[PDB]
Amino acid sequence: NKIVTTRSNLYKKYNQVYDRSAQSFEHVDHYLTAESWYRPKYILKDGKTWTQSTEKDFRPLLMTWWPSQETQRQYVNYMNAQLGINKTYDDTSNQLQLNIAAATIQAKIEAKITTLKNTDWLRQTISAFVKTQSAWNSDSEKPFDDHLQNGAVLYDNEGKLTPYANSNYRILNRTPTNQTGKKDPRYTADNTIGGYEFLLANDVDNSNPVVQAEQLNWLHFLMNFGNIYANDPDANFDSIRVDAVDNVDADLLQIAGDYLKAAKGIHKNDKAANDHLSILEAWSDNDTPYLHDDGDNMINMDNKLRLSLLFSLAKPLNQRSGMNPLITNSLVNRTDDNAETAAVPSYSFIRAHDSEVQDLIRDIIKAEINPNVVGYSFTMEEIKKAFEIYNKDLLATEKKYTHYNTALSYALLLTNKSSVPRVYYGDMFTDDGQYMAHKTINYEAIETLLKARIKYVSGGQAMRNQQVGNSEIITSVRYGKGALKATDTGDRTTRTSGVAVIEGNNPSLRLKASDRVVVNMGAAHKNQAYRPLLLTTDNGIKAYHSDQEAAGLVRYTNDRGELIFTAADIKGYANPQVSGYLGVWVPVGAAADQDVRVAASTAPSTDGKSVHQNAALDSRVMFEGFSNFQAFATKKEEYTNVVIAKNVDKFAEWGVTDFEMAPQYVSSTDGSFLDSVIQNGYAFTDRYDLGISKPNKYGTADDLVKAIKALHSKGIKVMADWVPDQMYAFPEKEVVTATRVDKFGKPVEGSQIKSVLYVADSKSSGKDQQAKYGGAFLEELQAKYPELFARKQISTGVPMDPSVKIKQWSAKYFNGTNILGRGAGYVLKDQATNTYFNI
Ligand SMILES: NC(=O)c1ccccc1NC(=O)c1cc2cc([N+](=O)[O-])ccc2s1
Ligand SMILES: [Ca+2]
Repeated sequence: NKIVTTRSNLYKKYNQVYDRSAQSFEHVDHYLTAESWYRPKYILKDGKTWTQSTEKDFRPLLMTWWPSQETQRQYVNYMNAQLGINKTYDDTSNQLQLNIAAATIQAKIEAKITTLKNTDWLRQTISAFVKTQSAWNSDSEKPFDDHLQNGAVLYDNEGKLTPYANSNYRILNRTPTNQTGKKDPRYTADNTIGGYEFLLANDVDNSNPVVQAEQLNWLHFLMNFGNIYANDPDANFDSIRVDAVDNVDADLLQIAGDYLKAAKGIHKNDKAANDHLSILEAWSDNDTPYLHDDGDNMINMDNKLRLSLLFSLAKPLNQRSGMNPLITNSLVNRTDDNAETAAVPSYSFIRAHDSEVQDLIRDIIKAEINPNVVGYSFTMEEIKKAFEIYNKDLLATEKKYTHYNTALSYALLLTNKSSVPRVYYGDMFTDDGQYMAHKTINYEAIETLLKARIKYVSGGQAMRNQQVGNSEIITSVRYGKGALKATDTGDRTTRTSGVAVIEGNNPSLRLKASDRVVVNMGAAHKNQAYRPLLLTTDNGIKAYHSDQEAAGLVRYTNDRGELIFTAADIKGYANPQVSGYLGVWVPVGAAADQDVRVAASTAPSTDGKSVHQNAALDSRVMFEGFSNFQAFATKKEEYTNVVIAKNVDKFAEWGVTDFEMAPQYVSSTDGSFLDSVIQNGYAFTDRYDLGISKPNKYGTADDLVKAIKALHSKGIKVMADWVPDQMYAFPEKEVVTATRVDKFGKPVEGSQIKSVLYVADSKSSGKDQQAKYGGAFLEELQAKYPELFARKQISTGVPMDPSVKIKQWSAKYFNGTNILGRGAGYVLKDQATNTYFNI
């Protein structure tokens, strides 16, 4: 427990600690660290004159004390090299010699403190020395593992030396697959446990009922952000994206779903459901059947269709698969999709802010810049270096790193039945640079598809796979509004709606002279003029924005309703936009204002599901409205949210019904991960700081409020990114009992970190937005919706615990943290007793 200095400093009556007070030491939970400073009784002012300590005369403990005589020697050699004392001390040095060396070092340290009138240089120098000792750096945290940040440490549930960090929970890996602690026997598509607990930074223990209640509190805050912050009911987020589903306790999915039902009534009818359409980012193939059984309170991605698009269209030519998966490899087999309501709702995409963007930057970095890059922990310089290669590759016909056939992918996504398409910002605008400043070469094609989707895309779907010539094509037909089956004759609006997409994925595609591609348009489209919407050209894609813009290319269906194409129409191409073939055709003569979308019904839902993949849901479009690699704004007019408010008419014109905004939390700046480098909003210290204490990357809190209001002014719903997995860069240190683990929480054998003291950054200020809003709504929520707090959650068997409000985050609310490079012995012991110092 408890004086420190004795037979290692021959100055001890002057250098010993001022008093036996805690305020004399820079401690962490009354423990001492290698970097701790303290107030001695006297300071050898200017290295000359012993003076009494001036209450603000703190000095490094390593100036006067050392854990071992080996460490004293290392310190002496290091500080000699730092202070211009050309004299090292070798393995045989005696204690007397080291003490006199340390006294000389102290004298010249105090001389330099007076000379520079600052002690910063000495903070830096002592830190740098400390990081040379294997017990105080990564060497004792090794071996590294496939954790994204090389390793993690799990806080012990019962630590006698740190009882304030104890917990009865920290139940790990309770993914949807593994929510009960055993693999769910219902779901067999993913043989694994369907995720893992430790992803990034400080891992929130979402098995803690108090933390669960605080996650509900935060969810309520986001869904009432307008009301709460700006006292404006038109500035609320309408929906959520559930982040990192496979790395958090799946109880949150019930908590969120219950809330959406209790507070917004999404289970009552489709109008309520589609007004708060919320999504998961859940990567396991079990998560979609799990979510369907849970009640379709949210929708997951169609990962199968995403993979089908990626490998059939986007991959390099020699790595490209056959085309038939595009029809059959997706939640919905689109061979003949004639259902009024699909079995399972989903959203579909080809790229996201992370998926197939930062992966490509990593590919580029590992291939031409830094082959040792760890996960996605890029440096800004690596990113800007990789972006020149990336941007040059985007424009090439032969691409080594970037996607082929973007427009073909979007032609399928934006005409497919039975899924909500999600358009990625970085496929219409550049992934880097200022928001909406520079269009991609595919902007025109994608915009044309969005507007044509509003005007033409409705009805049943038919997909066909035809072997022609040396290769293959696929056709995708939508029959038109009101025609679910090919035999439906339709009315006047059916006649002028529907669409045909013809695609190939092989630039060598050549049809035989005798080859015919017979595309059945449906019984509403006999003897009808059709005109192109999109056509592949030698250099790219020609888009047609009107019936007159295509006057000369009209063709006709026969009396059986079939368009027929020959080698004269279809062949392979190879240009920056197409590797294969794209043709999109629409019927001639749709009124300029034709709109085949349908609004959600208010009729009562009766199947026990909240979200239904019907024509009303199919009429929606999701827009992921940000890029990880957006440039930082240079002026207020370039702020993301300001631009969004100014350009909301464009999103209305594209049919965007759901704007998925970037997470709006003020980013941390530690740079320990991609998110902490480009500051997208996923690395944060304050869950409630939505540009309040300082602008986020996208503007001020007021800019956010105005962007939400502008989006609502067009009937567009807005989605908040709910990120309960982790938090970064806490400002206050804490001492925990910790064990080195893999990303599943399994202890690493032979690690010196095994039920030992470790210094984390895991306490928030207590003076931030969390301190203001934390738990502030739990009384309102329990009053309105008592059944939310009556539910016995699956992973824990007990309800949420709102009896405690989290005003300051602390290690007891976290599973653990990524390894911090502080070592296994950062907390100082008395060498004789082998006991940790506690003041
Ligand atoms: N870094 C993240 O955004 C993240 C977030 C939550 C959970 C895991 C994450 N990791 C991934 O992005 C992965 C993609 C895939 C894709 C598949 N699959 O297609 O089957 C399987 C495993 C992974 S992990
Ligand atoms: Ca986690």
